[PDB]
Amino acid sequence: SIRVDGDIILGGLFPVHAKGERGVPCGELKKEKGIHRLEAMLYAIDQINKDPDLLSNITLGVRILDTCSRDTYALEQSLTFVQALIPIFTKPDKISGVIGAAASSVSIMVANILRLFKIPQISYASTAPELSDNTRYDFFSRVVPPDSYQAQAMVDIVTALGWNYVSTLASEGNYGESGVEAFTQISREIGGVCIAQSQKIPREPRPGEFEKIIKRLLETPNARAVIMFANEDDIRRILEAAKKLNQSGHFLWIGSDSWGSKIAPVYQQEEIAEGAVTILPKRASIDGFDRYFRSRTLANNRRNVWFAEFWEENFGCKLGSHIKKCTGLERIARDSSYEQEGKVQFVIDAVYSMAYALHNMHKDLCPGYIGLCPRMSTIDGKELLGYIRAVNFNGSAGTPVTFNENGDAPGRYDIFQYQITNKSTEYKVIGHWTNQLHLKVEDMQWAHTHPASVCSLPCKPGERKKTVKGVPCCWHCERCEGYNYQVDELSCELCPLDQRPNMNRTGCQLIPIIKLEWHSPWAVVPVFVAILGIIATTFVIVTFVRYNDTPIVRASGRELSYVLLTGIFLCYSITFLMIAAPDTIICSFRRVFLGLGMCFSYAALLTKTNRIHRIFEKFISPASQLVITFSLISVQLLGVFVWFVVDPPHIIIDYGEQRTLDPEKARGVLKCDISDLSLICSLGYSILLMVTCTVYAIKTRGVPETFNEAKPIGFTMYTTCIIWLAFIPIFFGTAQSAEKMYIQTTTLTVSMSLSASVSLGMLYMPKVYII
Amino acid sequence: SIRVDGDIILGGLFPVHAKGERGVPCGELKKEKGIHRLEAMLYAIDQINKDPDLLSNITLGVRILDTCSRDTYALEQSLTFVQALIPIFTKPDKISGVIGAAASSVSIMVANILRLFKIPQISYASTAPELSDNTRYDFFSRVVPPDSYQAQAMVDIVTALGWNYVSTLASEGNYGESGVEAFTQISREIGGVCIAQSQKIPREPRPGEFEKIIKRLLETPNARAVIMFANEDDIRRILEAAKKLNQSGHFLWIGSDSWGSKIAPVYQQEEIAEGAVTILPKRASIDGFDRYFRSRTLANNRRNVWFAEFWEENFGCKLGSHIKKCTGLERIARDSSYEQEGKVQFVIDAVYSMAYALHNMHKDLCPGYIGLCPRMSTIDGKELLGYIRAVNFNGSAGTPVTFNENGDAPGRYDIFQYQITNKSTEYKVIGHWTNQLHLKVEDMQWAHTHPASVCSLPCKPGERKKTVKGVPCCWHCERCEGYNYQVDELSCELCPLDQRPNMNRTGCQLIPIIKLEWHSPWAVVPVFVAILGIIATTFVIVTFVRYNDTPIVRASGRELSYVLLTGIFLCYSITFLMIAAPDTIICSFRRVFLGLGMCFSYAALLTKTNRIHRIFEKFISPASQLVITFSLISVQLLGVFVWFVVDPPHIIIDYGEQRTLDPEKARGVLKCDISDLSLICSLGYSILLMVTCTVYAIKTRGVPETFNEAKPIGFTMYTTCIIWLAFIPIFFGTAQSAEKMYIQTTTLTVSMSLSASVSLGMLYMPKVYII
Repeated sequence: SIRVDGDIILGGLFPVHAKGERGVPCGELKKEKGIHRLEAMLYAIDQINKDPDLLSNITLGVRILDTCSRDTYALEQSLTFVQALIPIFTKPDKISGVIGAAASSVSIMVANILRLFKIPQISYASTAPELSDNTRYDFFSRVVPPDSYQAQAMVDIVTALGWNYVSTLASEGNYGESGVEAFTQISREIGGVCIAQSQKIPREPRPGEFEKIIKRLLETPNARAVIMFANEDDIRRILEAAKKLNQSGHFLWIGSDSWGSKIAPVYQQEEIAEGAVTILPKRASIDGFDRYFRSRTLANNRRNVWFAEFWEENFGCKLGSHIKKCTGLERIARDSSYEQEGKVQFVIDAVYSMAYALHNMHKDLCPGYIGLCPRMSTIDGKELLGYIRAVNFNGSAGTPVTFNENGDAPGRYDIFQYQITNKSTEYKVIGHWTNQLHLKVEDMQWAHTHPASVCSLPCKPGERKKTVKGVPCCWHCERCEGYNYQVDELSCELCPLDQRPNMNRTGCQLIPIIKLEWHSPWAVVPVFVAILGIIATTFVIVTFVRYNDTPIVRASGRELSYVLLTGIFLCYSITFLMIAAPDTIICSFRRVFLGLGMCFSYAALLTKTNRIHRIFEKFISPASQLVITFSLISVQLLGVFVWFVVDPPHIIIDYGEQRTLDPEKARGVLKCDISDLSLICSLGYSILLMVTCTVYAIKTRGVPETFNEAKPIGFTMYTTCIIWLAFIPIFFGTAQSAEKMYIQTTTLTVSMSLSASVSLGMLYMPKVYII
Repeated sequence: SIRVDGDIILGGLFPVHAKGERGVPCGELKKEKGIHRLEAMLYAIDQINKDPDLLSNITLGVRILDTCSRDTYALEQSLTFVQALIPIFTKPDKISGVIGAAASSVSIMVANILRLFKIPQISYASTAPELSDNTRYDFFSRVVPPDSYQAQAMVDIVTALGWNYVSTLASEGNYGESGVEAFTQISREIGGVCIAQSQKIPREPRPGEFEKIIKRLLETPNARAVIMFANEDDIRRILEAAKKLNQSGHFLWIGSDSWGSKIAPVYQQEEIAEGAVTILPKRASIDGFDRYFRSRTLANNRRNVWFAEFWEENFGCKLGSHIKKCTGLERIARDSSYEQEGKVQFVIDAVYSMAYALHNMHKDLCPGYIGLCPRMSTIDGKELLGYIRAVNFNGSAGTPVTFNENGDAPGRYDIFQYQITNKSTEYKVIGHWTNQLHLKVEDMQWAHTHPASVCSLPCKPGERKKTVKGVPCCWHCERCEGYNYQVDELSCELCPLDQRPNMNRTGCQLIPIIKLEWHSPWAVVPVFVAILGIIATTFVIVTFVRYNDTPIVRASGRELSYVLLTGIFLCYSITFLMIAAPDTIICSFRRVFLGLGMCFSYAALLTKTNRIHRIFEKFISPASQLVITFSLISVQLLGVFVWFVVDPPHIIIDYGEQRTLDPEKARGVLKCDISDLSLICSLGYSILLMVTCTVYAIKTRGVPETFNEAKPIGFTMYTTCIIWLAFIPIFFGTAQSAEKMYIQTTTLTVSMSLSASVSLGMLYMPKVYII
């Protein structure tokens, strides 16, 4: 032990020597982690005791103890610490603070025993995340960052690159499992870092297991980022197996606190090490400690009680091989070489933080007094912890020191990379991590531009993306072709009527509209027939007007021929008017004229038959004109006057009409959708007028002393009966998806024309060449 | 300290003295919990050291220490325990076991320090449930049951009575809160113990808060069981406030480990204490310890180092009031009184269990050797704990001692009750709890038969019970009256057709069936008319058969009167046949006869008119008979031969018919549901036969040299036309919910009868009185 005297004595623990399996500490004196830390703590104390404005007139002393890398051995030392609480007796000293427990195993139960006695310790090389809970180590603190502040950094550098799908290797131990658990715990918080697999390697791998794990990694090829937490030999063996397995250019390694910047894990694996995101703890070097340690001799340091063994093992001298007492008076380079240990910037920080806490304590309790105080003759653990956990200052290497509520210092890492460069090896810094992510993506080279490890490639408008369940990371796209529009990016809902989905990138384009018009394959026949019919009717009217006084006319034509000719003309007017496009007016007049024409014709013939029969068994010319012009015509004139068949133009626009399935093509109609029942009622009224004339022509089939006109009346009525009987089933041939406007319209117009021709051609059109 | 020497030395801790607020233990020496336990441990040790078959040749020694009811003070003693691990030096002794830490606060951190050094302790008066986890007190054990083994008992006695709804009071401390949390944790596991409220009282109640809490308990009146966890004064004040508030006979108190059997919590509250389920720890008394403690003097016990103070405070003597050296040589009853402390049966048990564990250890490691062993010269903590936690033996008062995996002894409680008995007070045992529930419900008296605290009273068939959400304890019942049947206890689904829910306890009773039958208010008219009609027709046929040769007959009747009379008879046959119940056959023949009758009549009249007209402008009698019997009758004979109107009997059973809402009453019909369109077609055919006869009667309205029969033919046809024109809207008066079988049937039968009478009464029925 090193019993330095002081007004405020604070102790320490260091890993000097090693675990002695023989029941006694086996002589090692590692002297890299043991000596370089006692000397650093004593250097820090000597510097603090020589600063006029750090602790003022107060001085410090240190009781240093030696943990032999074991826990149970450290227990007796920890007990020795608390000896002022329980015959030339020596008054024992009261410890106010312990700096030690470098190994994380010693830290745990040393923290237990010290928290049972209210002593705030500040560890320097204990990074296990399990010491970050104020329920079993409430008095613990650490200047070194915990291992759970690195995984978060990884997440950041995972996110800032763009990756959303990674693997997670994990060695068997306390380091790898805790690191991977921390990474998974931070994963769920923000998402977007979906982990595909989670492998697990044993401490002692049985022959032939590495290939199995690597092929397990080859389950999902889309996960090309491996976030490893393993040891040097594990990294080497994984990389060698990957190289042998001929699966290069497929993996993007993500380092940890164990890959660092060493060239040892890849000696022949330089080819299969391209890409590294290894995260290493920020380092530094203390010139003052070097100037102290290199200027010590065997008669300048009696404080240290293990310095003879260090003067022996550093020079081979055994005092009492070579029995050389002095040799390297300067131990810098005379014998062997000097290499300041890495974790020498965290014991000076602990000592300085304790001193700063004590100084802050002295400035508040009893200000205005130099030296020791009646309110400061016994330090309290709770107050000292409160002052420790509120320090902010710049220490060695200009690094701020601060603690959280638990007492965990913030992390400060650097990030490296590994890639070929003109057949060589080089770990350039590609950024750092000090409370945030700092990157140098311009100085990055994945020897591919920028690779990625995203689960699902971005989707494309036209095929709907659905997010899978359990992990919002792998969206599956499914095609929803059909009669439907994409309301939003994903959902493709029903596309409204009159709006037909198209073949463009996205759209619902208007359905083309069709309708029979003047020029058409099924349009020449009725217009040709109708023009020929009006030519014939004009020829007939020319014959009748060129000779009217002639007695051949006096058999008719007094008041009947005018009406009958008007009806025959209106029938051809119907023939021309049915087929025209029913935009606004064409379909309005349709029913009115359709009635009136054949009404004139058939009512005239009916009254002619009735009057010839009655005179055979009031034929005055104006009387006959009155009884013809208003017998059945007035009925339809009143029907037109109060619209029953002629509704206001429906113009039912046929967006649907025949609902064409698989709407790659469809049709729309501009028909005037007056119901077929209107055709039924008009036809029925006309046939009702026809029935009486046909019957009364049947009855007088043979009549003497009568003109030759009486028989053709019957012949025309018979022919019209036949043509209408043939017509009506063709009307009942509608309601077929084939042609709703090509069958019915041609049928009706041809029937009308043929009836007009029969009534004309066979009745009074002949026997005119004579006149 | 008491330094007894032995081969295996095991130490102890006891509550001697009390907490000294002055920074020095204030002299109390309670001597009930301090002295009676050192003497008990030393008695146990002396007995074990005098048993030839417990530890054989090995002997035991004890180092006793004094915790002054504090934790921090106990720390120095605990450190003193471990002194063989760290100038006339004395070799120190190695402790193999610690019995102590009676106070639950000392137990915690003493367990911490001892588990840091692998020493198995066995506590005896520490019941806090927080010491039952093998993650911070892995080396702890206790012979006294934990406080979490009582709540479960309560649950059992809550369940075995039948209660499913209780309140939960909880004092402010470690006892009440832990007990209530344990009760709630056991509550969710099995359910059926739904807790209504959870109150909370402060350590120092502000004036006027007790009434507030008691009225909070009066929120839900259905929760009449109060499971209390409080302190003596809290129980007293709650009961006094309840008494004052005039809310007696409404609460069923449930005690705890703090109500016991004391008469102090209810001095004037005897009236408002009726009912108690107080659970107290099973007790006992040790005669050997009494014989030891009462036989000690001031010169018989130098072992104890606090026995002078006990000889002083137990007798007032101050040595050096009254300066009396000896006084009560026997301290049993000479001065003051003796009362063995309650927790004296749990230190002897701890010592005996440790001794048994050591004995078991000596029987397995190196058997066949008497004394100490080279394999037993250093006890191991893990093995000793394994042997401690596997002991089974009968100790003092015949109580088995055994530990769980944690090291918690099973609980053994007794249960009391408190009720008036002839104006007195008495705590009879009503059962016990030793690993199960044992009750004496026959010896229970709630001074009500057996009360209950169930949330919802049991429901009743007819009104469906629905379980509320969050707690399956308070079922709400809702009435589902209507057209629905209870498939199971709760759900009342749709009751099937033809099956009408009833007013019985539960059922769906068949709907009554109705149909017009022979006797009915709307049935006398048609049968009366029809019988009178057949009487008239018989009179007429008598007239015609009594005189046939008479020339008055020779105007008709050659081949026409027979057919016409047959038709008139069949019309009245229809009149009788329509109203009969259409069970199997009645509706089958209905259409056939309905046709045939009026067919005969009207076809006969039609052929008569046609033949009289034709002879006025082939009247051979057999020729006329042939042209009448087959003119229109053969048509219906072929129609009957190939059934078109007469379908196979439908007999559509009218389960629904008019679907009567609010089915407290309804109707069912047995109608033969031949569609009305069959009536339409029969009527249409008959009218078609009628039309020609009516027209040809119209045409010959006036005919010379013809018999007087020619005009009544026309008159009857006119009257029948009128009656049918009046009839058809009455047919179109159907499809009304009022009367589907009372309107149409009477209408049809009366129309048939009137038509028959008109054709008969006005045509050939007159002009017969002459003949």
